Amino acid sequence: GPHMEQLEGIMLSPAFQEQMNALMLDPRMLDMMIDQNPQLRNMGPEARQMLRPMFREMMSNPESMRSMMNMGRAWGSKKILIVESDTALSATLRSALEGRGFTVDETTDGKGSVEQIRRDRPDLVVLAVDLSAGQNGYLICGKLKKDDDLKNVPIVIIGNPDGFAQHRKLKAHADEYVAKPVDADQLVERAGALIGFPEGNSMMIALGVACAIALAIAAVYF
Amino acid sequence: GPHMEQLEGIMLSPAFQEQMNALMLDPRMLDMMIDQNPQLRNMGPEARQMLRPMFREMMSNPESMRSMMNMGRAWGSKKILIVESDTALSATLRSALEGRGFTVDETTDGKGSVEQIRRDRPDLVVLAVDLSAGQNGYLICGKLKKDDDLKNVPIVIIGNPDGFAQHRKLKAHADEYVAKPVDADQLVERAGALIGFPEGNSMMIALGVACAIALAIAAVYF
Repeated sequence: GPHMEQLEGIMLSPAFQEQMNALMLDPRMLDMMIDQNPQLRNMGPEARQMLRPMFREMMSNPESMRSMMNMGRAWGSKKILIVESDTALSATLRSALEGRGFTVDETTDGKGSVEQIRRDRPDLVVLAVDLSAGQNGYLICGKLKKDDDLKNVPIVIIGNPDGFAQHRKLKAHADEYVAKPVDADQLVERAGALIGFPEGNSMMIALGVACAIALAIAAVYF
Repeated sequence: GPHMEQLEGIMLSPAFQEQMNALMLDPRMLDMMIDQNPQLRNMGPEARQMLRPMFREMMSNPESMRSMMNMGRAWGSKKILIVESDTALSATLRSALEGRGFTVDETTDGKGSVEQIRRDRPDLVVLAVDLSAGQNGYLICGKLKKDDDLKNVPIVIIGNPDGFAQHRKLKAHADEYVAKPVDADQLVERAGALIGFPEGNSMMIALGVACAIALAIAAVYF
């Protein structure tokens, strides 16, 4: 899933260690951030005094940070469904999205796509205009945007741009439009704009769990 | 500095809240992550029982996460010095780097750039081959890579690629070479590969502070 190697690199880089050293050298900074949180502001002076020792221990072995980054990577996986009858293009787009950290499913079957989306509930749909067996990405897109359960699912249409402007003005329109021939990396960036990029989503979950842990300990012990 | 707007978007997104809901629904997963950390494994059942309540409180108002992300943004700035005599090019590259979140300084004075780097200790140097007053980026790069204090400062040379191959084989070589005319955006990503991207660095600091806080509280109370 998410590609955290560079982020793991940062955690071990000299610069990260020096920057955290600097940030915690004057405790006014951290005391202020701590005191912004009503639930943490009663943290006593003994605990604040252990902030620098605990960071030093943390950097000699940052299992705490690595533990939570791993949790986030595991739950920060977002899923993209590609509805595209051009198998070769669908496979190329899947590997690029997978190469960015996304989980990707694929289907040739325009007619079954709407109910498949309902069943599997992907985080984003890449939907080609020109599909097999007389199905059409514009038609499929109109069905999804008319459905109250599925209308908030982001759809990126890929296809001949001839019809984009007119389809965009419809009340049931796609969330984005990407012209064919599609350059996979551009598509990757558009998916990351609509939903998260996997590494940022993983760090957000890692931080959320770390905060929840600190708040739960505080709640019981202050 | 760092541009957190997408990251702040994620934290307020419905998907992030649902993913966090799912993650804490079965506490086996969270218990395992907690128990990986010797300093946290003795967290009592009362505190573990407050994990979902505190998370719910977190999502009603995520001041904890916001205050840590803001701390990280404030200390996640990394500084790039551009040594380039072409003022128009230096300005364009600076604004592209600043647009991605880096702090950027500029100079046309190659003669004094070595000592300026020593004084200011930037995290990365963009160094043009062709400079004014008979200075040369290859020569400057050789001075820096022979200096024990500054030889670990990453240098991205920009210029005529004619001399890249030969300079690369020298013992005092640059860390990266980018041909002129420079595509600013790819220069940006080369800087992000050598040092962090600012948003990832900021999230790393935010997670580090969160973990240090949780570990210090735990150290004092269990």
